[PDB]
Amino acid sequence: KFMVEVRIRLKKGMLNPEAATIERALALLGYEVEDTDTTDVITFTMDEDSLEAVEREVEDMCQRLLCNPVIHDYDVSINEM
Amino acid sequence: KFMVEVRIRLKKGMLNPEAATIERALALLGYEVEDTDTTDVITFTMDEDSLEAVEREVEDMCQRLLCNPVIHDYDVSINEM
Repeated sequence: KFMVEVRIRLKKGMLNPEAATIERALALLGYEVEDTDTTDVITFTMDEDSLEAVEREVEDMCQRLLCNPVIHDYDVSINEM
Repeated sequence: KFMVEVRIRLKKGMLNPEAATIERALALLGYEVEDTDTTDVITFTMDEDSLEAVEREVEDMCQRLLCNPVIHDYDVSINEM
């Protein structure tokens, strides 16, 4: 019924070990790239009675499982199938 | 009080995207390595009344949060501080 997509990205100012690791590795391989960042996208279908219930529920999953709002900025898009 | 360490590794036969990614990258950089694997270790202190409670609790955390026993083999070591 509902196609959900959650995008998770560390807030500005927050250290990104992977981003820093990739950037340095690239520099060493001879590639000059700046402002390297990483986003994690979780997609998944869900059955519900309404778009409203999916919203409050997905929001719950993000708060207690998918990410740490303290350090992560997240996006949630719900597309009805 | 208790120093806990949880080691998590995919069961034999299970695809390891990272392990496969690292191995191929290395081969390309000129390094011939075989049987590449990865282990995730989570360590953390915890206050308790007993070593027994920590054991049943840590076991719970692994079952519903730290890993997927279906595809992961895990180790749990508890050292009293």
